[PDB]
Amino acid sequence: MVMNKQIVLNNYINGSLKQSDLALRTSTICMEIPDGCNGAILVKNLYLSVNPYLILRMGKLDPQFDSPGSTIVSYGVSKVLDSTHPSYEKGELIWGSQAGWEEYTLIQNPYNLFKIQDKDVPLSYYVGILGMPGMTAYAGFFEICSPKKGETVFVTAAAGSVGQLVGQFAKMFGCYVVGSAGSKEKVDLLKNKFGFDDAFNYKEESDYDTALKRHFPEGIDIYFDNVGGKMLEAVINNMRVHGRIAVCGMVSQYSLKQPEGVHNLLKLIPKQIRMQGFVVVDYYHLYPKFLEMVLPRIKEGKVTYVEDISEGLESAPSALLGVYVGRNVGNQVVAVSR
Amino acid sequence: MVMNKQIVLNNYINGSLKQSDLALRTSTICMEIPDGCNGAILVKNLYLSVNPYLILRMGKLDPQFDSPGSTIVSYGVSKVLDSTHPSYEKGELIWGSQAGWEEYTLIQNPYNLFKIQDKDVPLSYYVGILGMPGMTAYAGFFEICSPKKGETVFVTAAAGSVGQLVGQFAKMFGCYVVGSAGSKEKVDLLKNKFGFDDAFNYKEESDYDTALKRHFPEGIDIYFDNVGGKMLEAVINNMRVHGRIAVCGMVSQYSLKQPEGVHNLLKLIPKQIRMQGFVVVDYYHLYPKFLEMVLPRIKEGKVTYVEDISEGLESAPSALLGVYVGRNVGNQVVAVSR
Repeated sequence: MVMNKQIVLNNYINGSLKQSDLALRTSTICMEIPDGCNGAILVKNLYLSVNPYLILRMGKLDPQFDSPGSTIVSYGVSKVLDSTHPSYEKGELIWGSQAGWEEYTLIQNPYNLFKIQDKDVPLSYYVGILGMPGMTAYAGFFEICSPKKGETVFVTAAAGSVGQLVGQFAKMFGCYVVGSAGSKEKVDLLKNKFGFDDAFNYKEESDYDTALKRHFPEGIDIYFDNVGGKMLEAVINNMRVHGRIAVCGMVSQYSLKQPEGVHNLLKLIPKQIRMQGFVVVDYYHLYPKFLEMVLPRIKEGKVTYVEDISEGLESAPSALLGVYVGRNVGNQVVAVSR
Repeated sequence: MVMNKQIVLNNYINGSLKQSDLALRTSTICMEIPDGCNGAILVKNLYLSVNPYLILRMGKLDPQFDSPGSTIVSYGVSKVLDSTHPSYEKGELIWGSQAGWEEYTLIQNPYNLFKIQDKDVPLSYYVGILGMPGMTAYAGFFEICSPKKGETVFVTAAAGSVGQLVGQFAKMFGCYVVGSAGSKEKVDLLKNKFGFDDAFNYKEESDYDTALKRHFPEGIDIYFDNVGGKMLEAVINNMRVHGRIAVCGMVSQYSLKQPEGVHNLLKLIPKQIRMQGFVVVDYYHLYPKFLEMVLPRIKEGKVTYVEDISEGLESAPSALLGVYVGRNVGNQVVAVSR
């Protein structure tokens, strides 16, 4: 009864991303739920997330796998238009992992949806800090890395949707932190905006190992991995005993086949390194204690966050190549309406 | 006052082990402790352990590092001859990580020594099951891997000093287990002697990935890593979600420089793999609950174990190349006296 513009994929992304791999279509959708369909909500999407984890969802690996004609689904903000789930009614705002890259989405069995409880916060922050990215940074740091007071912490891609929060949580926790991003603009931004104890550009130093003792003569305890590759090789060579590595992303391998090899895995034994891959969805029962912790540190100016707004559905393809090659800054968020 | 024959190293072992790297010397030692030396024991060694972890101690890496003229020290059985530590007196037997590759060792500050409590068990088993190897297999399985009832378990080098126990503990725990060794004799031995649900030879199959779904069509949950290398690459490709990898050794890299690379580290995120390196010394406060668990399962024939005795101090160099190239079977133990 109303037209719905979807954004679909066109092939598994092994490497060399092309904008032709995203087919923008126009479909129909009824503005209310069909008969015999209880426990479902029809929503109008608003803001969608564009974080590196979606490129991993296109891997062509074994479960939860996204990838070509199927419609793209990820996190987003959506207004309930009609509902057969008594937890929701018209006009209510929510955010969850069931938002399609479309104007109107029919969610047939919502599970991890969280109520907006809107207050005065910008609505895009339930896609950034108050959504999956902030929940990812929180879960990856305190739950995985078991941080102790006054330990060395290091964050890759600290300009991304997750890293800019890992460093802020870690210094406010009470730890030495260093960040790494891929542009002069980001480095001093990461230095001036977030209070990072230090930062640098990883392609300025053509030798990762030399640059990591330049900032960590005492070794490193905690590593939040968003890049992987041979940067992960350099970290292991500098880890203190009983160090821990929370692996959230491996962006260096999204670009090309035959990913870079890691050869110093032997070091995991003599310095007893714990390395754990993780995804945010397994740590959603801790979102309450996450939010009430972030609640005060917002309006006192204690923490901050920034985005890269790209209004409209059509752009999303151009905004996805922005995070794929690293041209984006902060959090890539696309607006479909309002 | 009595001659003491030491065995020392000659160079860091990056690769290509040569027996010339072990210099057999003859030194002197007083048969009693010198004056002004409280809290020390002088011991006569008996049986020494020769497990793959000692080759790692020769790495040339950063702490606890063994390596060339310095005398080799590892686990062993020793009789207290004289003592200034009131916890020990003459004639008492113990075992710990402070046994030198010599006939008589002067231990100046014993810490992790454990009393023999001898009973009737063979004295070599406080170097095998009742010593570091059994404590390593126990700590690496139940503490690191958090095994649940009826999960898929896989053990590399299941003929080694540790793997032959990991599989026995795991099936008696209540789990499906598969082993991997490097000789026809070992495979059927591993099959007939230990009740392994299956086993194979890793160099019989010239493609590790193909052989691992041949035995695990359901995936793998737990991997006890004693080899590393590209066998670890194949395991990660077959791990179930939330799988865990306890890394005890990486023997494939002891042989050659430029160790084999692991490229599928990306898989750690979508299936949430926990990989942890570990050493036994950090889990010695659980040796009591280890021993009282093994206590019954010994003389009922429920568990077994085998060695590769090589009597005398002089051999130890020839016995060390046996585990370096894999020619040994079971547990390599050298006897220096009795």
